[PDB]
Amino acid sequence: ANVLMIGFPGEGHINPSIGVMKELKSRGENITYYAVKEYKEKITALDIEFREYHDFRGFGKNATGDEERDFTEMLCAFLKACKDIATHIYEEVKHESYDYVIYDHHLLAGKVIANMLKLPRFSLCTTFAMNEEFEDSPHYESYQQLAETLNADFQAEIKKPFDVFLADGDLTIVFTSRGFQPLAEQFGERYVFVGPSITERADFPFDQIDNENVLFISMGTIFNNQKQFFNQCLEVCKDFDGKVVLSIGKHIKTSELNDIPENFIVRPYVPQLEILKRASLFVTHGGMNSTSEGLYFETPLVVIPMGGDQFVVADQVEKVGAGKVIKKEELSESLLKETIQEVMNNRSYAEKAKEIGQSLKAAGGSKKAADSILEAVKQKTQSANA
Amino acid sequence: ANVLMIGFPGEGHINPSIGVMKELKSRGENITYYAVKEYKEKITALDIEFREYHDFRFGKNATGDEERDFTEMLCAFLKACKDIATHIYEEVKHESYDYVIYDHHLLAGKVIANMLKLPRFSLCTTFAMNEEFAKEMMGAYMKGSLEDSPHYESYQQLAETLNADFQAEIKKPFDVFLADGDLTIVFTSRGFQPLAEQFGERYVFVGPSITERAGNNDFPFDQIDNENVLFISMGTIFNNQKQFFNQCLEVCKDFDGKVVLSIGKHIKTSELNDIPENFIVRPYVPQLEILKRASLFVTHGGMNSTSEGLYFETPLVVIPMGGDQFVVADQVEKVGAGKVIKKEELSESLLKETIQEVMNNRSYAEKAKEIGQSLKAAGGSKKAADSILEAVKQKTQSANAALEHH
Ligand SMILES: O=c1ccn([C@@H]2O[C@H](COP(=O)(O)OP(=O)(O)O)[C@@H](O)[C@H]2O)c(=O)[nH]1
Ligand SMILES: O=c1ccn([C@@H]2O[C@H](COP(=O)(O)OP(=O)(O)O)[C@@H](O)[C@H]2O)c(=O)[nH]1
Repeated sequence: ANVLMIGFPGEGHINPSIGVMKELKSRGENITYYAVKEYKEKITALDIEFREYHDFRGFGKNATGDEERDFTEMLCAFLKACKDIATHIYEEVKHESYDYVIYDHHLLAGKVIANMLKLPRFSLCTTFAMNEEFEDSPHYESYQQLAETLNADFQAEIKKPFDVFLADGDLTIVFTSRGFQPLAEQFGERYVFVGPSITERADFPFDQIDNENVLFISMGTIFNNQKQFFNQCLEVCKDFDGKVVLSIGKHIKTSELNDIPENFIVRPYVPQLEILKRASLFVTHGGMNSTSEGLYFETPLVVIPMGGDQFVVADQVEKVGAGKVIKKEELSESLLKETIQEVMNNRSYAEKAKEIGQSLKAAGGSKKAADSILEAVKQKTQSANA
Repeated sequence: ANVLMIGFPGEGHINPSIGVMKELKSRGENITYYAVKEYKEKITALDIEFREYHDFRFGKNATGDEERDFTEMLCAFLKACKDIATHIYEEVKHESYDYVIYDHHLLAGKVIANMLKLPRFSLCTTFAMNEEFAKEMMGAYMKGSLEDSPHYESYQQLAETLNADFQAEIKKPFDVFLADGDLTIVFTSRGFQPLAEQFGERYVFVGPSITERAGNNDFPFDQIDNENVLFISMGTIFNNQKQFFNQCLEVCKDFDGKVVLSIGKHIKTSELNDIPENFIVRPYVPQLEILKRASLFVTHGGMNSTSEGLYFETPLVVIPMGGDQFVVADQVEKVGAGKVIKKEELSESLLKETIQEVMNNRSYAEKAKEIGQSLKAAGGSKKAADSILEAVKQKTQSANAALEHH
């Protein structure tokens, strides 16, 4: 069948989609993937057609997490971006032949396009599953009028501001297991909890970490403007008996940091899945992808949440006993060292990380995702005839 | 397409806009240009429609010794932002515009844009300013705490009103004087810009905007055309400088060539000391035509004057008086294109010695040519129109496509 995929502008959204697109292609699907130019190479590597839409970020990069955020302003930028992307894509696809639509769950545009084409549609949810459980500013005026335009014309059914990034499809594919999800039992059969979507991705000196203990540190791809934290890591981990792989993001130069201790390997970006296979501990911001990848590879965590859903993922890691949280406000050299030591020392963390990892692996990954979608498309094509 | 342009009340804001408007008109844009009456004739000579707003200026006949308060300036601009947007919306509300262009330092241009819900582009006639840059400029004009500022509560009340009633979207004091559009056209090169790497692609660095201006032949060019020419100007604001003009008359009376001295529109040449026989003294000159012909420029370090002199590869002596002149003076000294005199060290002897050091000097001449090439290389008025027109294309195509879907 002919599939229209619309992604979200972030590496945490694109990465899990790759395994699903790979699986669908192998099972006969012919895929057109819309995304921002930044992530083009990740899609062209599957030999899938890439098409561009305008990158409405600019924020989504070089964040401290200390920034002034107007929820309602952010919502306006999102809703304006939705209208623009839906208008752009529909104009290109309106006379093309697609059997169904896949889209990133946080890009309302994808649901709008599926409504415009009147096709079956499937959302890919890279956060926890979210329902209602989980706005009177200088930008509030536009918000309400954007939402009205989208509701009237683009069948967006935006009731609450929370609806704006919770665009459920016919199924919502969730890249966790019911074993990790907060309030898992509130989510019905249309939430397919497949756990992590893990496959080979698009240099790293692996010979330097072969037969070394590995401690991995990364604040992900957005909240990585963390010079003070990276300098604290250097003092905390210099006596680690092994190698410390530190990902510092694509903005801070290594030379802007204090002198790098001889046991560190510092890079802007690392093959994170390959590092985690070798890692005995992961110091993470609690991004859902980084957290779920770490637990998938049975790595205990120290979570330093910066923003968005990281606070709810940090809370969940601590609740199930697979790691320990340090709030950014409580970060010191001493507490960071004591916390790293505790999570490596206390075998409880590694055992719980293994248990969650088994649950995440048992959920079936990109294969279960692609199988559920195809089965749902077979069933609509069948119940149609009936 | 139909363009609404909203200018800032100062010659340094109007002048670079001239080249952009000419480029857009010559690609068949129809432009309406709001400004103060003072600049009418610069705008009407483009054969675009000039329209008035009230001159709320403070911004003329200054010495640079006047103490100014940041919070006070905020409140001046917020009050005038409210008056200008009210007046302009009343006049344009029945008209059909495709997009807005406005001076980066006029919040009213952004207010009018989101009030017509149109795409918008800001023209930045200073260096590009991010929060860090904006805080050092604001810092110069703050004595104590925000709380204890006479105008603080007044700033908060104006800002509430402008958000509630003028969809002004002010979040930090900087929103009032740094009103980024969909793009921000900056009239400098990344080469001359401090912290250039910190500005993303929505900042379009076009260098200077240089074209023939209205009143361009008013001057006796025949008298300077084949002579060594020394040009002196303290710009259009910080030109209340009788004592400095007197020092120039003395210091340059032996100059082997012509001295063109612009004294501004407030001090009568009759109030100065005797004018030497090699001087042409005028309240205002066609400054681009003078710099074409100048061997040296003694400037206050205004962004436009400095960037216009460097464009024509003129080495500089810079005597910064206020505002962004200290940071443009530091940039001139950093690129080796001129020498700075601090106003506190200004003497007849130090003025003579500095002019003598820069005149004919290979080092300043080579460094002035090198930065002038950085400035000319950024693409000017033409690159400014290309970038704006591209953005209007996509926003128009998007709007009209959405209409067709409806
Ligand atoms: O050096 C790096 C840093 C990050 N990532 C990947 O980037 C994604 C980050 O997503 P996450 O949800 O953890 O956080 P975000 O960057 O969205 O905050 C994950 O798939 C990581 O494996 C990686 O491959 N290499
Ligand atoms: O006799 C004069 C004096 C000034 N200007 C123009 O006025 C502007 C002054 O701007 P600047 O940013 O240099 O200084 P300000 O006057 O804003 O301090 C520049 O475009 C000059 O070319 C001019 O044409 N003739």
